[PDB]
Amino acid sequence: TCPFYKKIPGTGFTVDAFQYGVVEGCTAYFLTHFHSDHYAGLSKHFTFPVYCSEITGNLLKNKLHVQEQYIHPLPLDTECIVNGVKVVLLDANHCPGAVMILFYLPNGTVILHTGDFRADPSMERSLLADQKVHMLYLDTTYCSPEYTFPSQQEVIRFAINTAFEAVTLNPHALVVCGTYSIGKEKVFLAIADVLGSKVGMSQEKYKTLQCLNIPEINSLITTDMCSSLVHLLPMMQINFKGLQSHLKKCGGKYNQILAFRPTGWTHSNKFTRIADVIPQTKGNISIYGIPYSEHSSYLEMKRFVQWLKPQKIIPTVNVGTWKSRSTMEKYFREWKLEAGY
Ligand code: NI
Repeated sequence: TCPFYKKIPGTGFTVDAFQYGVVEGCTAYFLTHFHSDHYAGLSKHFTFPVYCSEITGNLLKNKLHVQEQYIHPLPLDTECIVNGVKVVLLDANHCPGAVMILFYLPNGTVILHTGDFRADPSMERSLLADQKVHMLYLDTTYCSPEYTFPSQQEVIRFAINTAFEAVTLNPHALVVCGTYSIGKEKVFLAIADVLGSKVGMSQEKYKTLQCLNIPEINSLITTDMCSSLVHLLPMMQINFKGLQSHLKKCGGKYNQILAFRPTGWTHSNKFTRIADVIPQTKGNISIYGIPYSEHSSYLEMKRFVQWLKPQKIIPTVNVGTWKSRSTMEKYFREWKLEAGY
């Protein structure tokens, strides 16, 4: 059964609710982004209307084989009418094609559902600037002050400088980057750009990337592993055994691997600056964990919410435990008292 925090009151609508069967009274299913915990349940046999971004709709059709007649792509930043209700899709600053959804209820209530997002001050000048929001369905992934991490720009600066130094010292070094979903494409694209290479990857991952409307993509990626010195592998293979095995397959072209694991937050963030990050090394293999986040830090979340001043907040992440729920409710009240709404 579909939980209450995936239902939009006063509508026929659900958000990211595809794993519950036919939801009673749902006339349109929204999908915020193509991440498996959110799309869980979709396939070529789905026969209800799905509303989403153009990019999410390319992935639905090509990767999950959802039939074209049930995919309803909407442009961003544009007022649209869906089953009698005005909606707008906004960029969520998460993975490619990820949106927030503004719903204008027939009774005058305005609801924002963030999906998954990384809050940014640039959002304070979207179509959100122009009216009041009553209810906020909020991505609370890192809703605690211990969650700190650097900007995405600082993390990419580290990665590009680290890769360029290594390969210039040793032209026979291979760079490998881990992946298990869409998102974080800048990590491997920025490294391949500084090295003058395309990124080599499997047919299945190449297919996924070709659905993303990234400019000049045919210029940046390839399935010819032999022509590339930046390789993508599944995240599960980014360990000493997995990388040793990959190095064997390269036919003595390379004698060293430098590998990156883009994670979210890890506890080494509470002690170390990005500048000071060091790898794990074994022999000719080094592995860097880099804190490239596509979710709001605590401070970014707090700033967004204090700017928006919602009347009610409904968390969509960490909702399974009473300790988590109580923690989050405490911070929401602090924020409200400090800002005065
Ligand atoms: Ni996500």
